[PDB]
Amino acid sequence: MISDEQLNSLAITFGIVMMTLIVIYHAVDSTMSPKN
Repeated sequence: MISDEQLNSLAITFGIVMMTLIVIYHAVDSTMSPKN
């Protein structure tokens, strides 16, 4: 993250991959949340 760029197409790409590691980091670091 340097200048004006369209590279905010990472904050989707990366960010479904960060949303799976955060919600995973909540099962490891914090208390276990199961869905099913």
